[PDB]
Amino acid sequence: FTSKDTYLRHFNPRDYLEKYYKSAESQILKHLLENLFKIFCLDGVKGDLLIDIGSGPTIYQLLSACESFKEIIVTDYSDQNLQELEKWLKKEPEAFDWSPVVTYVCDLEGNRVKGPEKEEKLRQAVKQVLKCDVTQSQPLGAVPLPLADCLLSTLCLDAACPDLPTYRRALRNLGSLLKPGGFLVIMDALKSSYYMIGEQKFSSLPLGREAVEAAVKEAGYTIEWFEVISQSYSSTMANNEGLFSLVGRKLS
Ligand SMILES: Nc1ncnc2c1ncn2[C@@H]1O[C@H](CSCC[C@H](N)C(=O)O)[C@@H](O)[C@H]1O
Ligand SMILES: C[n+]1cccc(C(N)=O)c1
Repeated sequence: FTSKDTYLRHFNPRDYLEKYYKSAESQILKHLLENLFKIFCLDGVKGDLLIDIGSGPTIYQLLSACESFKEIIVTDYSDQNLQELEKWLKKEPEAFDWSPVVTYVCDLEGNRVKGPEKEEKLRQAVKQVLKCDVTQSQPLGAVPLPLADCLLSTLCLDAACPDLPTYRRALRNLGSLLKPGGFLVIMDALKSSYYMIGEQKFSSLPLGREAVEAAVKEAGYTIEWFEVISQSYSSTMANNEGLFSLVGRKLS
């Protein structure tokens, strides 16, 4: 199973963005964006602080979220990935072009702003960029942070967790960052055992709906929403059966 080490040496953040975020990849990103819209815009989910866990080099998962949460902390294990994110934050020439994705979100949200203004609201929202390891009982390190109103994690936990016990423990580690009554939002692959960035292979925990749901409940959360798309990534990308999106509340 892919080690943390392999992420630092061999996960190329720009290639990942080229592979997935420029087909099945399109159809899945469309669906994830519509779920995020639903969760952050239509549903309750609101607050002062959202912490995004395993952000990678991506910002798509934060586009509707910056409308509901004053402040966003982005986090990942790989500093190389956070640096790729930071290129976008700082509006650098070589930064990835999220404009097609941003426009789609603006569309979903009733065209009340244009892309530029939406991007400026996300850049304004992101307050800290920090290191994170979900396998650590203190995932963000030795210094305390304020407790979050929401924890967001997209396509991270299956890749971070080599087995079911570690998966449960990661949910409890992350819970320590969340205030009681805080929301846990997870989107991840279903029954996937690997994914690809070009020729480089990464492991995935092949988890099913029942296993995900039982694990989230055991870790001390209620499930408010669980939704499945049974769309696999392209044949050279992953062997997932589909993707899930769950919303949970930490117990009070
Ligand atoms: N132990 C760990 N703790 C936190 N993040 C980890 C981790 N192991 C791997 N990761 C990170 O998990 C991410 C998976 S790629 C997911 C990126 C993004 N959230 C998206 O939705 O596309 C990578 O950025 C990788 O560095
Ligand atoms: C980061 N990522 C992207 C696509 C699929 C997977 C997976 N866990 O199968 C992970």
